[PDB]
Amino acid sequence: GIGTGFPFDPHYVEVLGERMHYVDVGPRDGTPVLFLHGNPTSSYVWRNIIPHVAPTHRCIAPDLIGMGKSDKPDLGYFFDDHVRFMDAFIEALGLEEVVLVIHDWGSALGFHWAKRNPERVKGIAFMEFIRPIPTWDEWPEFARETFQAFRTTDVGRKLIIDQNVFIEGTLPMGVVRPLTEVEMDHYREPFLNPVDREPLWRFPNELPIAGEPANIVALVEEYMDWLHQSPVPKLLFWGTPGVLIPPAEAARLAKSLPNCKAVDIGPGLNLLQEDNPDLIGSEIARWLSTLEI
Ligand SMILES: [Cl-]
Repeated sequence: GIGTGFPFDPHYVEVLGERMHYVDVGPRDGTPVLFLHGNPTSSYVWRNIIPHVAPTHRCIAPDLIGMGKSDKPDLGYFFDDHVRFMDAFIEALGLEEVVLVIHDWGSALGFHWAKRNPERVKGIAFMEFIRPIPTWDEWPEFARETFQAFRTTDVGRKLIIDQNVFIEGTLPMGVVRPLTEVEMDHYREPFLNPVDREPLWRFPNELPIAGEPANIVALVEEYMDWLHQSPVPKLLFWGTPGVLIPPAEAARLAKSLPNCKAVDIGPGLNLLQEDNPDLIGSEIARWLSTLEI
């Protein structure tokens, strides 16, 4: 079925004194497509979408600082930490104009960068992105208790850091189809050492849920407003029931956002890339052929 291997040559770039691993494939002459993963994934999540796009466009898929095959310094791994490291990563590869393909926390990165560099973003494909969740009722009920547990300095760290629940439990619960043992091992590899699991816990404590953290809420609201006011070509993927984006919200945004094409990928939760990579890749490639890049 959905291939579990990772047939990509490892690329490394030094960013603020640390090395960041990244996938780099495709032609070098045009505009490149930058793939940003989230929590608790790596560039491995893009492994079955990239081969659809590589024939025609450059694919760049970094592992976030502290995750995947990137270096893992002793940082707090707040959202701002990733913002600094991703700005410096984009400048280290001398990328001028890019097309964004962003998911989960990568979306919060991508969108934020796009707000600060409007002339440099030729297109944004996004899925299960970070939006402001006004109350806990807008969070899916089946996960509502668990993320509330995750957002505590005592119980949450025992779950995510000591017992590694975000990798062993939450991650498969974010995919409709079952993850194979090879896939689980690939996702487990960067966090075999518990001390390296700080990012797995800080991200859910950065989620803009119920107005906290206030700075993250403001930051996210700002680029959501910028998105509602930008003419950038937009491609939005959504699934049922979803996690961050329920179908109702996706439908709303499909009309409220300028130049927005929506694509229903079928059953999905949060890692839509794992439930229907074929459709996402084919749609991204066809969408890319319609841009002026
Ligand atoms: Cl999270």
